[PDB]
Amino acid sequence: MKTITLYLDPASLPALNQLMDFTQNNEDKTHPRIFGLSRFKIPDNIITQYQNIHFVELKDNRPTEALFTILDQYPGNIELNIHLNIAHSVQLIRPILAYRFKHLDRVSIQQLNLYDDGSMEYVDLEKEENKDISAEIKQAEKQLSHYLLTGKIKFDNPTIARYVWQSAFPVKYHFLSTDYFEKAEFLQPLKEYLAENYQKMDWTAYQQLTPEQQAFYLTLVGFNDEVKQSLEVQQAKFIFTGTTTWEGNTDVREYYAQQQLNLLNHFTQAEGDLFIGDHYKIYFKGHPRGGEINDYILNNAKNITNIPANISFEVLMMTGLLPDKVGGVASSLYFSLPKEKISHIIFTSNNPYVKVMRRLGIIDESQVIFWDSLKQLG
Ligand SMILES: CC(=O)N[C@@H]1[C@@H](O)[C@@H](F)[C@@](OP(=O)(O)OC[C@H]2O[C@@H](n3ccc(N)nc3=O)[C@H](O)[C@@H]2O)(C(=O)O)O[C@H]1[C@H](O)[C@H](O)CO
Repeated sequence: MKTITLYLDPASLPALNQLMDFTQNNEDKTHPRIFGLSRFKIPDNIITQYQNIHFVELKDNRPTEALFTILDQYPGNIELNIHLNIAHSVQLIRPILAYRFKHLDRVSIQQLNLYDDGSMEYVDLEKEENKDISAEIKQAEKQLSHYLLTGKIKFDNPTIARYVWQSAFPVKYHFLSTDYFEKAEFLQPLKEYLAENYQKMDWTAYQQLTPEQQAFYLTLVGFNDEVKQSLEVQQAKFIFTGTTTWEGNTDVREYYAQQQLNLLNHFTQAEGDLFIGDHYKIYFKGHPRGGEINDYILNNAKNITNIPANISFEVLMMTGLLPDKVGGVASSLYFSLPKEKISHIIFTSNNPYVKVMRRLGIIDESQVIFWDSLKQLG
């Protein structure tokens, strides 16, 4: 009798897509919505415009028990419209399925919309190169049935399991690279299975919105006039892109900071192996979770312009503000960049990430550079 919409993501790229869906549907002010986005905070003056709007924390890649308190407020027949991170889909839906068990008479799942975490899904798929993919799919379907019927998780192939939701629900997949599913010949049985249930992430969606909706969207993603003006400068531009480590430990985080600064110097100094030229204006776009690694760059480099780390690179493409050249450590941002704009991509210290980028033609056949092979300058 009533639809409720849920938006869930611990990372960056699925949340960016989901905030576009919310913008497209923003005229309806009373439609029930539940936001679980770890990296995005919806501004207060947008929140006040809406009724039946809710928020939930994620812990260990799943909504917390606070979800159940929200759902208890809707005592009629309810249908759930769910948006999810692909790599983390099994854990993110876990508490939703548990609630459904308790209220079988009134709670149903209407549909799923799923979006890539990023490079993770592709590096993971590359590791499956030698397997019988057709057989893997049939087994994953069986094991998904057990999850839906019992509530217990056990998959022989956690990677392939991410792609079999259509056997239970109406679904739509949104991929960072549809080309990968064409070019990886071993994956043909998966492409065939998915049929009409997938599309590429649509980076032209912003252009189709009204002026009012475009402003609404830029507010959601943290884009502001000051950043816009810094990129409208009349000079050739280079953006240095940063990385992070999910290692908590001090020793590794400090090493990443040191090697990343040395890498910057190889682009910007005359004696550097990757010298771009004296005529470029230099920018820094740190990783959203770089933390102290980002601070090390700003503290120890000179003549560099910061772009706030929380702003997703892809927003620059949407707004038509891409620079001449882009360089740094391998990132998901490089998957949707025009090839003319790539300077050098460096890998961290046969490598599956290297293989993925080679298949897609993002890098060529020449020997790749790992950052521990670079001379310590100065
Ligand atoms: C293989 C693997 O594990 N890939 C994951 C990936 O699926 C995803 F979890 C993420 O993707 P990652 O490639 O870092 O980049 C994801 C998105 O973050 C924004 N971005 C990133 C870097 C930057 N300098 N400016 C930006 O704006 C862009 O919107 C981009 O599309 C992530 O944390 O979201 O982190 C990586 C790695 O764990 C990480 O790179 C550390 O090695």
